[PDB]
Amino acid sequence: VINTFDGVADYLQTYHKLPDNYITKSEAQALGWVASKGNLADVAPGKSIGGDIFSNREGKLPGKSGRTWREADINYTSGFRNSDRILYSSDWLIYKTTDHYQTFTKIR
Repeated sequence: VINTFDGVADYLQTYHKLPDNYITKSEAQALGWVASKGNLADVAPGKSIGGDIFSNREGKLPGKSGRTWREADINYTSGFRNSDRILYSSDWLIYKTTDHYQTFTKIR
């Protein structure tokens, strides 16, 4: 299962899409994911949330015309989601956060 910062960052930049273990918030919800129950690994075994558009309303990540940002959970295996996310742009810039979107650092 590819869910580490280096593994997913290297997959995105080579394959230009997330690996097969990622499903969106909406897709997980439809499968029965209930965030306050921390049951993602029960209803969608082996999957992590990812692929959703990240608004970047706050302007923390660098903006550019035509640039859209998406997010994916990293280091997830079971229980409640954690605070680790990879942020990737349509032009393939890659950032990480480990503090639940408070701060980001570039990783590619």
